[PDB]
Amino acid sequence: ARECVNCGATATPLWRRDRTGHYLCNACGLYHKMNGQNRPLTQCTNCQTTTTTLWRRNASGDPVCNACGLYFKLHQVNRPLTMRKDGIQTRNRKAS
DNA sequence: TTGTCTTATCAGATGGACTC
DNA sequence: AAGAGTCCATCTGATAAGAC
Ligand SMILES: [Zn+2]
Ligand SMILES: [Zn+2]
Ligand SMILES: [Zn+2]
Ligand SMILES: [Zn+2]
Ligand SMILES: [Zn+2]
Ligand SMILES: [Zn+2]
Repeated sequence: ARECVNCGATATPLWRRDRTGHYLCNACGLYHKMNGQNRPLTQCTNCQTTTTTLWRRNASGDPVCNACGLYFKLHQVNRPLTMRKDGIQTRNRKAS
């Protein structure tokens, strides 16, 4: 399971990375990027989903999932119901 | 195999809750 | 009581995986 190399936290609203590529929680990531030293120690309007790694907002200011949000940004039309994928997907993102 | 397309997952911006 | 400095969830934007 993904662990922050600084504090050891396994839960966080947004995983970030250091220069070498290793993982930091949101709090450790912002601190080290800001300061340059280690840190001391709801559903979608469109598709009605309740599971997403990143919530976004539509023009009116309502919450939409990552997929629905990024889709409208690229189509100027809401994400159709017939595109909704089952379960969760993950990707091996490389560093650099 | 090639390119297109969707959208995970990274990074930066913002703003409210906090401390000095 | 008013301001600047600090913290960090939550937002927007960039990059790019990986299925089609
Ligand atoms: Zn951490
Ligand atoms: Zn490292
Ligand atoms: Zn959605
Ligand atoms: Zn399309
Ligand atoms: Zn600010
Ligand atoms: Zn690829």
